[PDB]
Amino acid sequence: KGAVVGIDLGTTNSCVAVMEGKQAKVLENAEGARTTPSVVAFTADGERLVGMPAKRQAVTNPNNTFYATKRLIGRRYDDPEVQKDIKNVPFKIVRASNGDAWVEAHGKLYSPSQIGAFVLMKMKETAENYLGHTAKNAVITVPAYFNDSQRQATKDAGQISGLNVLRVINEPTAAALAYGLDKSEDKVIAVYDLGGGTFDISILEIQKGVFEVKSTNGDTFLGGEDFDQALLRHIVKEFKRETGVDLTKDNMALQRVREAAEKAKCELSSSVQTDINLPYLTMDSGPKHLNMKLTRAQFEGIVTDLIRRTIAPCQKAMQDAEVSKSDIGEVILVGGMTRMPKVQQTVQDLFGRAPSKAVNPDEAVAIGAAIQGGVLAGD
Ligand SMILES: C#CCNc1ncnc2c1ncn2[C@H]1O[C@H](COP(=O)(O)OP(=O)(O)O)[C@@H](O)[C@H]1O
Ligand SMILES: [Mg+2]
Repeated sequence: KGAVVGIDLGTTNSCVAVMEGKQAKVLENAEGARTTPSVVAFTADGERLVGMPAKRQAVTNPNNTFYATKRLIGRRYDDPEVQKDIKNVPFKIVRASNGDAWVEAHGKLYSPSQIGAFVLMKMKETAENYLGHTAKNAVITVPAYFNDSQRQATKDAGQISGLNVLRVINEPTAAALAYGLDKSEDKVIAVYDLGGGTFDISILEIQKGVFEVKSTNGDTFLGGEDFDQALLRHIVKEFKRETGVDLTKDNMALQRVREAAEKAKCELSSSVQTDINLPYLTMDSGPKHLNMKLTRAQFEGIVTDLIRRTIAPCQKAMQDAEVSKSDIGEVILVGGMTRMPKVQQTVQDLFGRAPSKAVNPDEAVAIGAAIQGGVLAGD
């Protein structure tokens, strides 16, 4: 019947694709972007913002901007992960009536499934533009370590947006599907997944097309957003030095700096030097214009410990898989952050092999979701 959309409901960003003919097609939203920030915010008047609009005010509206709620979905408030999330995020996380971990803004409570549903709502609108009719059936990916309550709460997010979630599949298997590993006779796979919010490493074994997850590790609090924050703190400090003006108390300026830091980071994936240029950042004797040259080497030095924190979970995951570098047939990169050359060289060093880059790492999981969806559609 109707095509089945595949949605990567991501910690930081989300992506939707659908089978068109013999290949999956990634769909772009109304803003022209092929991914959508998994961000939901409520302004002082109570209007709701989703995606890029919410992201663009995250720093000036920290109390009422929900982000990385995938860290809460399907979790009890007393889960140590939730308590760790409370220490790391500024919006209010609260204990629901059933002891579940919920969020709160302006006196109103929301479950993480409701926040996810708002994101999925947007994913659905994006898909329906392309399809020309209502999207009924959905395949949504989840991390391999998600337990039953976390899978169920992701399905319920889908239902809230009107989607019949025909199946939930693990993100590293979805990515492997995007790479055609579905027909592998005997092959061990490493899936290195550095997203905007979280880091995952998974060791998969494929035998006659059967996927087994042999080990899982990572750091739920290591993502590209931390690379951006570390570049922000370095910018704030160099500014306080050259000008004597301290930006930390200036959320309007910090929002500009966070935007600049993420832009600069991404340019350095492709060139060795980039310019941070923020005219009239502060009007402190007169205006002060921020203008810094940032090199790849400097940025690599600023984020060194962040990249290195991916090494020990990977070695741990090979130990738990009773696998060695030699036994790993292929390493696949997932997440935007793996676009960074130093990250790719760190992956190379870990697994003794050039990682595969054949599939856009931002989009591989959504693509695999769509492939699974086409299978379910019989096509
Ligand atoms: C070549 C080149 C330049 N291209 C890039 N260079 C560095 N970073 C990039 C990036 N294009 C996206 N990014 C992102 O990586 C994180 C989100 O990735 P993500 O997988 O979608 O997040 P989630 O899975 O958690 O939802 C986020 O920091 C953002 O900079
Ligand atoms: Mg990712």
